Amino acid sequence: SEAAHVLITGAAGQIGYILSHWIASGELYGDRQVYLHLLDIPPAMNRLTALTMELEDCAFPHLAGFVATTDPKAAFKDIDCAFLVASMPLKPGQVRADLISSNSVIFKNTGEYLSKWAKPSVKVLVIGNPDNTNCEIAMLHAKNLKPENFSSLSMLDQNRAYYEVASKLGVDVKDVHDIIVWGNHGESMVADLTQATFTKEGKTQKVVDVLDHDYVFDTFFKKIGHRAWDILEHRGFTSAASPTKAAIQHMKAWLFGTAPGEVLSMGIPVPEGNPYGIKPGVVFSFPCNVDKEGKIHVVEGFKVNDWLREKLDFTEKDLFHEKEIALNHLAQLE
Amino acid sequence: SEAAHVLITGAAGQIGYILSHWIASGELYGDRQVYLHLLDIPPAMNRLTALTMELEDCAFPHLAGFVATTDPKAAFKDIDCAFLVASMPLKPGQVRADLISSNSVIFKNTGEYLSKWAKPSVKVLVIGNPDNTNCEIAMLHAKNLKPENFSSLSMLDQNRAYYEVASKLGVDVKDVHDIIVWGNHGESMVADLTQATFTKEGKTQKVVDVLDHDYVFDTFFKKIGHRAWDILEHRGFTSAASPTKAAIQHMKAWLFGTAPGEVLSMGIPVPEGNPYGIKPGVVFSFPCNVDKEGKIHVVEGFKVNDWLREKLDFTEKDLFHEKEIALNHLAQLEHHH
Repeated sequence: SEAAHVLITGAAGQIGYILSHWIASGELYGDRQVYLHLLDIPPAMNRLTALTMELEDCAFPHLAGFVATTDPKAAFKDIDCAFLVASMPLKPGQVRADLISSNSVIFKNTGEYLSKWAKPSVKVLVIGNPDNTNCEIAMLHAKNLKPENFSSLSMLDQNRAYYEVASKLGVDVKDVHDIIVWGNHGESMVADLTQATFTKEGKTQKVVDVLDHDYVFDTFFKKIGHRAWDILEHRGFTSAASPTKAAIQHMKAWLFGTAPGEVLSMGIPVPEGNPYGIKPGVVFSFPCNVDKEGKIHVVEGFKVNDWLREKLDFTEKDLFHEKEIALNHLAQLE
Repeated sequence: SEAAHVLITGAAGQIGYILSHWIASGELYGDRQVYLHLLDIPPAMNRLTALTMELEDCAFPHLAGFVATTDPKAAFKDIDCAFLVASMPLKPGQVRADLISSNSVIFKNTGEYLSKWAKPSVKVLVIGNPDNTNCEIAMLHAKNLKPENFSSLSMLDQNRAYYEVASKLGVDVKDVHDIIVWGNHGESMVADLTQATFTKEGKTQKVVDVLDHDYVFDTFFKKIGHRAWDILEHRGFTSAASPTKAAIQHMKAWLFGTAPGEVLSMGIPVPEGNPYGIKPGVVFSFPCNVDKEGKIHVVEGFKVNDWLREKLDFTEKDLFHEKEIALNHLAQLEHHH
């Protein structure tokens, strides 16, 4: 088999460091070799060199080679998949509208690089914040690609929710089922427990029937909402290993398909005729599975109660608003 | 199966951070669950809490549980294997003798903790430097354990050597064979290419019959000998992902066996019957394989030419000297009490 070419942007950063090694260890593509494309910006070149030296020093049998560069063409040329980790951070005194705007330029350019140089089959996983909107913008500016080529990462939030709920219930994570993260990141993200069940002492029950209302519809979302901050406070730096784990998990599912019964939250271009009443035109986290051909599908059969309907409508509205901010910013530049 | 209990010392550091996640992901023990004992010192506990929050946030199916602690009993109780990453760093102005000395105390204490609380079957992989001597000291002070419970990590150096030689020859690492790292770490380490073969375009040859003498017996060791320093130069911090990869690799081989034809350099208590003329009484890197029962064996049949004999003898002498320094330091402290 020919090596799979895998792009990681922001490669010199903490996520890039772990992600590149984990992929080079064989965990993503199985027996197939990987050829890493490692992109970062000019001031990061020494850290990038250091990364390459440690990759070399692992003598990884799955590593066919690597590009380590500041050059977009070399980074994007003939790639099979991409982890778009890099993004513009919020600068002091800026608000979310600024974050969306500054990143819209980056992701327009990235969409252009993808279309121009990547394989038409490239699977692009958008991680850098604001991910849903960055993904929409890249897709809109990738002329020779299609919606199937794009998704955004919501699995970190899903995994956080599963551990929180399992710990609250005093059961194993494997014994909790059908927790879903819908919509956007940020304030409007829907951490949905209304489908969720758990097993214990031979009984399967709904989480919402056992846990306190005050926990489910207040305390729980605050915990999920402040988790990253809490880690930053303790660590001195933002999360790295846990988003990396989720990123590989998402991409591996996207490459080979999901397991029987598995439901993975994934941000995708909204499918026309999805069963949950979401309007096409944004990238929206849905409960998904992936078939053996590597195609993502929204999982059918979940229920939308009044609470969930309102939450879904609110995050939908939020996504269309972010998109309008991004596109208006780009249009003003034109 | 009951979960395997795995100790990582210095767990809040970068190695512990990556190692804990890699192990929790299922890479070490396969389908079996793991329970992580994560030991560090009080000032590091907030960083350790951050680590455990990230472990939680991975929702790892293989992770049965964990304890983050500063307490030796909680850390060592009933463990199945240990990654001894923590060590005392070199202080400004110190020389290697002082590094050996400061660590002798730590590793005496650690050997005592292992003997007191770990399972009799515990596999202890010593990583923190100076690792061969730290390993010998821990073993000497682990009264209820045996030489078979202890080894030290030389696979980072082996992996460096494979990549360097493969790149020099313009082949893949899989097409190079029988590179060995013998003896101690530090200046006396023996990066041996005299056994090595490589296959290129269906032709198999000895590496030393193709590469220049100047490369093999000068340039090559200079690159391998200074590599750690060069990554610190570029990274601003010591290596982390690469020793972690080597550590998992060593422990996984030690637990479940090596593959056909596979030869892994491993620091082990010198076996009395070894075929390479090394004296018992230190921990020495040898070319090893591991059987399906998890027993390490020195690989027989390698050749010791005059060059290699001299290198082996020098690193042997070096190891006995480090041991003397460590035991003397401990003795002087006891005397002072």
